[PDB]
Amino acid sequence: TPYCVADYLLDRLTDCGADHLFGVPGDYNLQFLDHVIDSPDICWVGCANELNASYAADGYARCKGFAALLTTFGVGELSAMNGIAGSYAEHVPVLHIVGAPGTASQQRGELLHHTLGDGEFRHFYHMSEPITVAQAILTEQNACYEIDRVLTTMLRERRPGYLMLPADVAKKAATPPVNALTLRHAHADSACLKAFRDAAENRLAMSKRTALLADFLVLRHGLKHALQKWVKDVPMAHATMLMGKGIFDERHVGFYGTYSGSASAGAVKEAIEGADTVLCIGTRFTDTLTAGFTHQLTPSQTIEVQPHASRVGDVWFTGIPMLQAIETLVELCKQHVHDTPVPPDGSLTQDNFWKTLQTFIRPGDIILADQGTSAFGAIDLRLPADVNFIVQPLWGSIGYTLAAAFGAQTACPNRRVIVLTGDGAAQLTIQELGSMLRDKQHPIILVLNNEGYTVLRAIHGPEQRYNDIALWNWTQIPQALSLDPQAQCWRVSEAEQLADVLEKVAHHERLSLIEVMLPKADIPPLLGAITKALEA
Amino acid sequence: TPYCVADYLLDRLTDCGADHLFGVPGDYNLQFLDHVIDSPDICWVGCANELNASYAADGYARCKGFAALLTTFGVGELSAMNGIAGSYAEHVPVLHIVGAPGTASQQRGELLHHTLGDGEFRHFYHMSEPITVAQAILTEQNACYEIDRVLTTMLRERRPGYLMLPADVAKKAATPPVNALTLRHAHADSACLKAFRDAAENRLAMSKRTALLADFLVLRHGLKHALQKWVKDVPMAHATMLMGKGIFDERHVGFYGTYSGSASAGAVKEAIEGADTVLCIGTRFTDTLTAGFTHQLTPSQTIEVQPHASRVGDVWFTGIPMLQAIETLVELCKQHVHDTPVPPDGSLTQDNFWKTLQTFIRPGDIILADQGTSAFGAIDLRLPADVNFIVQPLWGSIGYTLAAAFGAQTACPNRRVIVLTGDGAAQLTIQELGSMLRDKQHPIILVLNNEGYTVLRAIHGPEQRYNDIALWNWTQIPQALSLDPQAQCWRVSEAEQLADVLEKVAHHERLSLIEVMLPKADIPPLLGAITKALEA
Ligand SMILES: Cc1ncc(C[n+]2csc(CCOP(=O)(O)OP(=O)(O)O)c2C)c(N)n1
Ligand SMILES: Cc1ncc(C[n+]2csc(CCOP(=O)(O)OP(=O)(O)O)c2C)c(N)n1
Ligand SMILES: O=C(O)C(=O)Cc1c[nH]c2ccccc12
Ligand SMILES: O=C(O)C(=O)Cc1c[nH]c2ccccc12
Ligand SMILES: [Mg+2]
Ligand SMILES: [Mg+2]
Repeated sequence: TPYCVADYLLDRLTDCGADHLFGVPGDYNLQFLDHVIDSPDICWVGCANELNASYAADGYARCKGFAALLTTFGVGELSAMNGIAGSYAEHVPVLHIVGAPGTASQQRGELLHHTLGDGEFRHFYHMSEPITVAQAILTEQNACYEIDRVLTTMLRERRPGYLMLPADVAKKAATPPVNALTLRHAHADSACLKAFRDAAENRLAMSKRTALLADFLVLRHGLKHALQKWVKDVPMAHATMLMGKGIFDERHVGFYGTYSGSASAGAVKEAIEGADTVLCIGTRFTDTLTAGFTHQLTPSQTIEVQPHASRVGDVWFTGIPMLQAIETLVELCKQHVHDTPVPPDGSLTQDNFWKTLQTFIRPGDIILADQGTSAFGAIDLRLPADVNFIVQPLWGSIGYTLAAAFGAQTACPNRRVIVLTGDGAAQLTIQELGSMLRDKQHPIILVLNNEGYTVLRAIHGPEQRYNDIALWNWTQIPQALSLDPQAQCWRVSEAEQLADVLEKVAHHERLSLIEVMLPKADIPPLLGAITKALEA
Repeated sequence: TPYCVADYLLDRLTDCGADHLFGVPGDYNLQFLDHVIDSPDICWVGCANELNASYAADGYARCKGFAALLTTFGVGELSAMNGIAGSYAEHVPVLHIVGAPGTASQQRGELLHHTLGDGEFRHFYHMSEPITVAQAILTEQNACYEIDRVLTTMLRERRPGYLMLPADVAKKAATPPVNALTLRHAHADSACLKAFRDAAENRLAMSKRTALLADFLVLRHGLKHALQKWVKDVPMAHATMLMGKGIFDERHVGFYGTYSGSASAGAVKEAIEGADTVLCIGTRFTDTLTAGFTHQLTPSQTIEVQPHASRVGDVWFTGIPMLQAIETLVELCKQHVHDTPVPPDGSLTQDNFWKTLQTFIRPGDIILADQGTSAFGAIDLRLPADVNFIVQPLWGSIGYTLAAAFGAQTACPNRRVIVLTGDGAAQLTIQELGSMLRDKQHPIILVLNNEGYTVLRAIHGPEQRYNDIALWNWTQIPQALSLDPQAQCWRVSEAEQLADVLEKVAHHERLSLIEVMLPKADIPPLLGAITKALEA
């Protein structure tokens, strides 16, 4: 077992922050998996299918800052395509390792299984190009620096990368590196940074009331602490949108609720849109986040900070790291921001469900909500400190959270994980619940059983049968997907019953599945505003 | 409800032979679905996820000759990518309809859900190019002739196509066509056909013993009856490989078993490889079908017929439709081939399981077997007449069989469907069993419970943990995935119990799930040869 390319990749992978590798084995990657098994630093996590594995890697990376997925050539990697695309869309650094047939077999154009039967072995590599920031076909002549290049780009951009690893290349001799892979964040040219500072210094100097709006890019680039410390040292009205929920302790002074354009609470609209200067840090104004692009923020009103560039008014300042821009604005806020913000039921409904959940969440919780009434209602939760709130409203692939929850719980075995998934969404990835049980995880899984696609019903055709789903027996799924599930399941239709059940499962001694019975047409306030925006 | 592009596409869909549309709804395709519901010729079949829907469409198309899949932009289509790729690899005409945001939204580059957040709306269209024979983005200016062009190419090549249908385009006015879309077989240039005929006649005229080897391209191009009548009117030794199993009644004189290269039975090797002239009709010598490319057939020994070209010896004759080449060979064979063939246990093992299943299969069965010991053991079944045998050994995506069975049963509600899936494979697509139960299907599902991936164990690392799977409670899955399942499940560990249970379920009164307990290391004969070939 001499040190080889397979070991080098695992060594670099652990340097980047991944301690687990998710995926599904295949004959093209079994020999690589031996090194995964033998490594003391990386733990193999076999998944029930590749799509769920890619979702789990995404959720893992939202907890540890990095993740890796292993699939087999062809059938495996294409199954994971939707997961990698979601990671690219929402800036999640997931490494996709594809175990591939040996280079000799590829060069001969053999009619191998998991190919299109044409002797071409690069179709799927090229198909992955639009959803990765970097990719490589590893060869005996390039392996170690292509591994380092792809991973470094992933770290810089916080987006997926792709490595094709032929079985023969994986065994090629390598040398253990003396230096661990690190990025060492870059610095702007001092004249460019000064130009941004001077324009920002001027703009803040004439600001009467300043507000701060931060979102998911600060989460991806490890700037959560900086934004939290920013608002302590300089108290001002601040919010996030749905994607960036969890950046701020929502109990803190100056927070009035999540910003969702015209669907925001009145206090939030006045806090953010009513300020004459709004600092937008890592924001992307998507249709869902803005309730149909109904946000009212003008270029003159805003200073915007993006990963490699920042904007003051109509002028863009490129080549400025987002951390350096933030550090620059903090200084300036200290110098120019003065203000002090001066701040149960019977039958289950959306309204009393989220109110009941509000009393249940605690600091340290990991909360995942799927597209549907789950995410659109969870936006109204007031998150306490140290909450990781995982939602995917830009890509918006239902089924993500259940599988992502398995990844997040794997990343954080000592934290309480709350899974809010609709009944429709959970069907898409249900087999990963078996993975949860096999690994003895204890998440609190709340299935919003409104018997179908309620969000689709509210958009169009409420009585149309294509908005119906097969009706599952949710509380019996754990006993079907495990020979001995240590799980406790309830079906609840009353709020007091839900509150009592939430008390029982508070300390997550066992996996809990709560089937929440909700009306077919019952709607959270944000989605009602969203549906109203879609008319004309 | 004026006739529009949505109605035109559905009308063309029925012309091609599809009575159902599989998929998963999304906001970008809800208005199109209204026309599917309202259509008297197309039945909407909602699936549990897009990957399964694409597998079901594939299995449907293998029964009706054509199928259609509907997904939503981005999250839907990328989930189905592995299914469409398998359809391309194995030449299955599945039409992928992608409901997309309106053209106005696309041209402004809006930050819409199900995008990468860059305003680009053609990423996924291009990513689908390598796995389709034709694709189009439908516009107001091209819709109806682009629909007809894509479908015609799909019919010509028997391979998937792709249509992007913006919601606004779907509502554009159209006119019902007077004439149904038809292919109208092409004809070879008569001099080109004559040249092939002269070369084939010379070769066959000095053939002492002639044999016929046919495979899956005969199935896809609707030539199963022609091949059957061929060997009836002209008795000779004949076989198929694994992909094309089901072309011939295997009880008939001249059939000695499936051909698998050096893994073939001794009589099969002598019947096919022992002939001085072998007619290879629609054959692709993949690694699995030939047990590691160990087939012994020389160019001078063979005459080969492919969809658009045929070969005699070392000379290729291009531009000849495969139907015309076969008709030429049939005439020549009637003249020049001077031939006449003239011909329970205790504990469950692979050996007695397949012998027990042999006594159970009947004419008219649809049999599906997944990659693993299932497909590799089913190759030894002696199929009676009128059996549709569905296997995917070129693409080889596990999980395909369970979902494709749902599609095949949908296509043929009056036929008995037998599903042979491993425990590993069924985990990948288990939620489609819920679709089976919702639609009151009565397949016979045999789950080969060997507690892990034994095919991978045979290949490499028998005791390695990556070859293990989560252990499910298979007989309890139907009652978890349906509120009132019409099903009966059994668990069997002895050959007599299996035969007894197969006795009970004979007439598919209800959905049957038989959990077959088999040893971890037990291997069917074909897979033993394959692993031996791997040692190279
Ligand atoms: C992979 C994928 N397929 C399809 C969709 C389209 N879609 C978005 S929301 C939704 C329905 C949500 O259903 P459910 O999870 O039951 O939520 P709720 O009823 O609370 O709205 C669908 C089908 C999607 N987002 N992702
Ligand atoms: C989508 C996909 N992922 C992974 C593989 C790799 N693969 C091929 S066969 C196999 C194991 C088959 O397991 P099972 O279905 O239990 O069959 P067995 O050999 O145990 O009967 C695997 C993982 C594949 N073919 N397709
Ligand atoms: O992991 C993979 O590559 C597989 O799908 C396993 C497999 C399915 N069919 C085969 C034929 C020969 C070798 C491996 C496989
Ligand atoms: O079916 C679809 O298109 C969906 O993905 C549902 C959905 C999730 N988030 C949304 C935001 C606006 C409109 C639809 C959706
Ligand atoms: Mg629902
Ligand atoms: Mg198995």
